[PDB]
Amino acid sequence: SVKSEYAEAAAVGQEAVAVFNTMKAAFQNGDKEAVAQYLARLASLYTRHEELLNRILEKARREGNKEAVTLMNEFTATFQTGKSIFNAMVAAFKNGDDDSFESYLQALEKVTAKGETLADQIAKAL
Ligand SMILES: NS(=O)(=O)c1ccccc1F
Repeated sequence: SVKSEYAEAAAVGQEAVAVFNTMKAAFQNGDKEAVAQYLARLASLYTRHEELLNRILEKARREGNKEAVTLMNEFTATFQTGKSIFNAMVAAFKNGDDDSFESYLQALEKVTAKGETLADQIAKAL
């Protein structure tokens, strides 16, 4: 069901949370080789999550589930904010700009924490 597809998407999201926190520890410790690998892993995870969320939204649309569509439109918009900040973080790593990297890292945490009440709302709506 669309609900079980959302649970699969939620787990992929939690995997990115786990890798992100590991990455943050590596950055603080100066282990740039580790950071590079974690950023690659995160890119692949976010790409997967993005695709799953799109399939969930498209299915809710085909089902006529208006409330779930509303919530998923809001959630996918916030996802794109996180993606843009993530991409900027990757660029800051490439460029050696640790000040920008720290900034983007905190921003991405706050955007992610904010979007969590909506994430739980969607589960209940599908
Ligand atoms: N989980 S999020 O903040 O919407 C997000 C989406 C895509 C990339 C990085 C991110 F942080």
